[PDB]
Amino acid sequence: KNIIIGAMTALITPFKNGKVDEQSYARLIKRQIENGIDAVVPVGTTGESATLTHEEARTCIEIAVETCKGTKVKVLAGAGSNATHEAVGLAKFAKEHGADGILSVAPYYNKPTQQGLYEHYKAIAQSVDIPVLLYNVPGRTGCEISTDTIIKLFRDCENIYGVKEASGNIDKCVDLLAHEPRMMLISGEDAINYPILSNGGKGVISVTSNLLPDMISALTHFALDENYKEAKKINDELYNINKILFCESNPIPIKTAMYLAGLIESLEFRLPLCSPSKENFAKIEEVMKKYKIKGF
Amino acid sequence: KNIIIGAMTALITPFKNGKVDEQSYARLIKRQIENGIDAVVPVGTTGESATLTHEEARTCIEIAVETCKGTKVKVLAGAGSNATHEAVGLAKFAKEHGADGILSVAPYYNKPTQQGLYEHYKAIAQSVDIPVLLYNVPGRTGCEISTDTIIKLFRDCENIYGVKEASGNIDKCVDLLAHEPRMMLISGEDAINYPILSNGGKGVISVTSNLLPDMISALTHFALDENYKEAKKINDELYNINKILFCESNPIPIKTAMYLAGLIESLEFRLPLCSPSKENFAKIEEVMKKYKIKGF
Ligand SMILES: [Mg+2]
Repeated sequence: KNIIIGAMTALITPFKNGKVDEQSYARLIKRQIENGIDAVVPVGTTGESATLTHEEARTCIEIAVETCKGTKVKVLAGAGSNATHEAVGLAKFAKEHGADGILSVAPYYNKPTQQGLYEHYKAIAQSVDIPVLLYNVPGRTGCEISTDTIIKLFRDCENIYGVKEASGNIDKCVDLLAHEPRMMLISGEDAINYPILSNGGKGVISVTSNLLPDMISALTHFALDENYKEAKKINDELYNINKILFCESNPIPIKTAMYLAGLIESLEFRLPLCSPSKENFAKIEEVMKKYKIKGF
Repeated sequence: KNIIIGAMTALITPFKNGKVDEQSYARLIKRQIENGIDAVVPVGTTGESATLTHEEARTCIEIAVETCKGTKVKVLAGAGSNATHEAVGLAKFAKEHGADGILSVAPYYNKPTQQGLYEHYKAIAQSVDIPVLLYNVPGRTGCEISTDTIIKLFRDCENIYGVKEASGNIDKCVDLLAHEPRMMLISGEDAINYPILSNGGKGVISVTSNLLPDMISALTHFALDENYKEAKKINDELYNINKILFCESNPIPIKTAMYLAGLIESLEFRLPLCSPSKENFAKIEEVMKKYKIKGF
């Protein structure tokens, strides 16, 4: 199977006067490349994909593909939907803008059954010939892709090579790799990056990496090189920021942190997303001070 | 405040050969009118709003508005989105198509904060001049509209007149009506229709009403007349069908039941929604036998 693994960043989408800041998006991705990141994830949840137009999502994918041209860094484009016909179209459009693969979230709100999840992802996998990484985050979607459904999709469709697990369920990650050790388990939960990698996970799709790409990159590569003492040391050190980056719902804290570090020019969200409370604002600012934040 | 209350039906959307069966859709709405239903809800979650096109969603609202002209039945159109710019647009389009009000689900998947939820609904309420009913279903959206957020929205915005509670939280229903008794609490959970109405709820937006509109109609109006002994008797008798209609995710059981009762001609869903398991198919068939199902 063709795979996209390693240290990956769920890119924020900076806004300036209500429009997508193309420069800063481009300058932010080059910062990730410069700090050891293996792949970038445009227009995901951390990129506020719910409030982007198809034209804005297509510009962000094109910016990601062009900024990582001539480098080993891949583009794992977010192309998911709770409607299978749309998810197929988003998959085809991401392949056409030059993405090396797609991260397609489980259908949200309409809560499909396991049978429906299988047919949903099977239709996506047979629509394109590029890798497809499953994304299971039940707290946001209301749905859970069972391990049996994940394993069946991995074995029955060739483009599906693994799953992004943001469920806070290390038991399920053992279940996945004990019954299907060839799949690519990817961490979607920054605080438990090392425990997932220590069980055989082959990468992370991080929110923290937006602010500290060098540390998340080093963590992933330490663990993949079986240097668990250094991977756990970085994981322990990132715990405070990994948690505080979820004081409010992602990407509200991480965008606030990028603004506080001067990495973006505006602290603008699109509704229903909003700036955090003064209380959480001070908490993010105070937690950032204990970390060395790389510039441009 | 202008309100839309009473027995209301979350309409299913019948499909035939992958297209919206417009004739059958109109004949299902007229069946609801003839059985005492006070309002119809097009393009809701039970209508598979996630997999409908905007042109298809506009056809369903127009069919509902046209079928309810010359009658007392109002059209509470589904017009929600996890993007406020879209939810505002859907609100404006539903009123322009003749809808008496809109049912606006809480933003799903992207999990806005309470502050974000307030601005989301405030932006929707100030966009149209028709009543707006909040919709809180945390199991599907991943977010919860707090009691304080609902009460603030009810008092600060005039189109907002209440909330459709699908929370399994009779404590919260006491919380809402004890601190703000002027709002219109609507039951979004069929099995607990009577307890919500008996505490001061003024209506239901029902899934069972698709199959048994006369019993949901009689239940609600018995309760509104404080004939609680008869309202509870219908609620107790409906408990078996109210639960079995959620053995799988709504609207999979209700569409299965409508097909089994011959009220819709084809049992078609749009992916990721699918036909139910053969076991649950038999269970739905077995529960229907003990109820008197009205025809056309
Ligand atoms: Mg359900």
